[PDB]
Amino acid sequence: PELTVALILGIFLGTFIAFWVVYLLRRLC
Amino acid sequence: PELTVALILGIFLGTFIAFWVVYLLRRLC
Ligand SMILES: CCCCCCCC/C=C/CCCCCCCC(=O)OC[C@@H](O)CO
Repeated sequence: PELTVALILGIFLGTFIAFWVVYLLRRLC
Repeated sequence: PELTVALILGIFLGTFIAFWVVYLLRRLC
């Protein structure tokens, strides 16, 4: 199903972006 | 369009799961 793979890809991206943002906070700020 | 919403929904859901993983790994480890 296309709606499920779209959600799973978002969940993976959302989890990565959250850790990526904190990484930017520790290194840039 | 429904795929974009499902993607964005997963992204914001992923940001919650990231802090949920840190919570469980603090308890587990
Ligand atoms: C087409 C239907 C698709 C259904 C998909 C359902 C996915 C359900 C998602 C489950 C993940 C729930 C994550 C829930 C995360 C809640 C926030 C949390 O745990 O914060 C931790 C802090 O309080 C620690 O101090």
